Amino acid sequence: FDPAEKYKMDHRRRGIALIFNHERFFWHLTLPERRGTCADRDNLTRRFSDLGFEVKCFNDLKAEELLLKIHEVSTVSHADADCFVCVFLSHGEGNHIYAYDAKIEIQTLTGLFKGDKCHSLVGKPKIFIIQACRGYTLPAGADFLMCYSVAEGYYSHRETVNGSWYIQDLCEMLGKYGSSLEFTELLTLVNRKVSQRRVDPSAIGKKQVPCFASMLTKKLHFFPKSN
Amino acid sequence: FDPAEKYKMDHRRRGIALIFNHERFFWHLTLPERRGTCADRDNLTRRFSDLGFEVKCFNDLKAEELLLKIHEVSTVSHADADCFVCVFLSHGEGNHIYAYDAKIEIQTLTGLFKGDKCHSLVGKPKIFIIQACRGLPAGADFLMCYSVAEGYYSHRETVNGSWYIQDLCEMLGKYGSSLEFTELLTLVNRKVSQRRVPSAIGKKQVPCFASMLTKKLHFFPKSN
Repeated sequence: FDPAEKYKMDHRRRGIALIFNHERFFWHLTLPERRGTCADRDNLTRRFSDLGFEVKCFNDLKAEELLLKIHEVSTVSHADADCFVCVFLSHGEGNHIYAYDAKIEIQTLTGLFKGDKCHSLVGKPKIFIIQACRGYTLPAGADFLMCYSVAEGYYSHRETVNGSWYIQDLCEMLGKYGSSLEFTELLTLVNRKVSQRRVDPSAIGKKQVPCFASMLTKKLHFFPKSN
Repeated sequence: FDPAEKYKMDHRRRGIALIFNHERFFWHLTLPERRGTCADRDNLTRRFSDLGFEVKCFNDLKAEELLLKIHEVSTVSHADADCFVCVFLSHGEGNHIYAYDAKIEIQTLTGLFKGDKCHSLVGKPKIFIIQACRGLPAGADFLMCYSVAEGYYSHRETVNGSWYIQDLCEMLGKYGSSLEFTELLTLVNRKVSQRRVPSAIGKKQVPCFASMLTKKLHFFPKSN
């Protein structure tokens, strides 16, 4: 038995990074919100591409080719891939319908990738990064890693023109440390950075604390892919 | 900014490790269950004591003096301590009342140690290890470790204890004083999920931990 066992990350491809933007049922689209969202998406696209991932982005605005894209990752073979990432982006304060729709969408997404339904990821890291939204975040399975921008209590800073604290901080760590540090050590750095930030704003003293929940059974590294 | 930053674990004392046994409302104390429970309690007492902790055990059978012991950790100062550990032990299948009671108890225990209520643990690791039972919000520097998942599958108690507790304690004993604590928990995920039972029972158990820690955590031998 080996305390330093890590996932085999020597497949032909890194795998897919699905970036899912939750937009339907949102209509307060102020400019900070719209500009922050695309920034977060762009920032994540670059960081994950640089880690070898094949990035696919889509949103839920059109309720017909969403299922397409959905079904479409459902049936994709991951035989030749190291792992799978899914990022769920949403806007900070939403109405109850927008928030309730997120919960169903996350429950659906995670359900698709359970060992029970995706044999080609059995034994491989299934990583979900969830930007939670305020108006059922209980998902799992072996080798899942669930990252949350904020824990169930809590306070999250609003979107800005440059994106959200959690996404910016995550991407900063990915770019600087992604290809070298163990992934959960990296997410721990993200806990610290985010929770250290602060808001003329009108609620001070407040902190956003991110959380990650690991059912991983080995260490996880994203060393540069090939030799 | 330092990728290797770790919690300062150089206080006078390691801190308290509270071992809480959820017993009330359980029916059907079979011998496996009763012997498993004390084994898990003994196993954890030795492992935590060896890591410097001041171990306190109690249960909910009685305790009018439960609140005593409760209030009593509530008001203890942890100024001279590195951290705080609470382990919540329960029996593997229980009735709905027993299970519902475990939820309230866990909500209450965790509630007590929030930065909002325990100033002397602010910025220190607050670690809850929960053996979940069948019929989650914490705070900065909380680490919640779960014998199982959500609802799922968990192996029943044996004479020697539960798989999760045995495997935890084995890792603690061998690696507790050297490895980063979430690395150790990851090893526990593997060990438990690799075990196999038989009747209707062909699956796994997969444990989970959820971290709001902001730094690496080690339990190196405290230098006396």
